[PDB]
Amino acid sequence: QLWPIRMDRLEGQRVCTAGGRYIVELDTRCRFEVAAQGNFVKRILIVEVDEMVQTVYVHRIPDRTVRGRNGEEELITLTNNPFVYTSYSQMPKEVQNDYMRLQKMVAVTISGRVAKVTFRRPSQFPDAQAQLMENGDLRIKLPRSVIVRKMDNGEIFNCIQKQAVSGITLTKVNEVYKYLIRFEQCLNGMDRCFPIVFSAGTNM
Amino acid sequence: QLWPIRMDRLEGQRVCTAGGRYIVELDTRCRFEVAAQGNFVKRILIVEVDEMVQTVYVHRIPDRTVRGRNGEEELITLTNNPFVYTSYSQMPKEVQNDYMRLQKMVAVTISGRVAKVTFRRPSQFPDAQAQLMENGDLRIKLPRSVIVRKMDNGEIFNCQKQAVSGITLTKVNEVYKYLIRFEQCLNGMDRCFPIVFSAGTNM
Ligand SMILES: [Mg+2]
Ligand SMILES: [Mg+2]
Ligand SMILES: [Mg+2]
Repeated sequence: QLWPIRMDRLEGQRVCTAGGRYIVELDTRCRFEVAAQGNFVKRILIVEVDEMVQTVYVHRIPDRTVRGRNGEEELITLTNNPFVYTSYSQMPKEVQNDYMRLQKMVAVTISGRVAKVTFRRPSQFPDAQAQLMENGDLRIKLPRSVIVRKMDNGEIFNCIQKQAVSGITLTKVNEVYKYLIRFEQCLNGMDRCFPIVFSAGTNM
Repeated sequence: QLWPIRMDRLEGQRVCTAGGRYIVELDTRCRFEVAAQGNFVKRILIVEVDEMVQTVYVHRIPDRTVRGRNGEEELITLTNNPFVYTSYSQMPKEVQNDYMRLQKMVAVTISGRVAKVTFRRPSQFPDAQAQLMENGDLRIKLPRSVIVRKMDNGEIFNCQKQAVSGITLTKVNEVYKYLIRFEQCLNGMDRCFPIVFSAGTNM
């Protein structure tokens, strides 16, 4: 789902690219300080979620007023007259593009770095730990190598971009992936936890 | 539920009392070598479960031929003509009594010693580990003391015996709820235990 943006367990998280700065301020608020041509900030997107309703604040900054900032630097001061959007289609396409860049950075890149469930010594690999990331990706930490299963396209490759391999181990990744997805979706039936580290089976 | 007897994760568990020897041979088979007057074995119950069907074999051993054996000793050889029961009501009351003694020993005493879910550093006690036992009992291992919540009567006590409460009694029930909801939630697992875990934000 593209709306609202999911920021659960993603607080404190930042990313800096050539396109600007992406900051998840709270589990209910993230930010996109868009860097423009000439490295000045002309637009700041604020995305805030109250339970199930989401508000997107689009601040417009006059040119040559504020420069694109690096990661741990202070948040740029916001304007007092931002455009306000309460639903996706209300946003114009030119603003919608900047919104896509932010939610992608949060749901794909950032969520891919954050471990949600980690399983130590599965019966599938009693010699390592299997990590299911926030974006659904599976990461199996081996000595000096990582077996990666991408949630988006189902691809499988071993790493040090990297690649690749397959054969016998590729069959092995799917049950632990299924186990953990089964563990997560089942643990998604938890009452209104994550992140979790566990061991199961033997011995033990 | 008294039938069938639940023996999951209880293989290997044995108990020796004055009433006889109680042995869980497999997760689908348990055993009660009943001690008789004169410390001889006159009756052996075998309880076996195939998925959901349970068969109870009641062996009758002639008096004064075989003595009650101690723990980890060889299983007494069975007879070739045991009474066979496929349901609870089929059993006569004297066999039913011996059956109750076995299922109690397995579901209460033995199950109370086996940890099923253990949670390290819950937010309610980030300094200990909480264990949910097979019989539903909660055991919280503290430094030099154990907080016990009995599943049957809801009683709460520390550690001889001895009992406490007041402040701290409030702390035990949510973790119990947390773990029971964790257990019952993990009961929706596909066709795991036992499990040790840490959760949240101390890690
Ligand atoms: Mg370990
Ligand atoms: Mg620890
Ligand atoms: Mg501990």
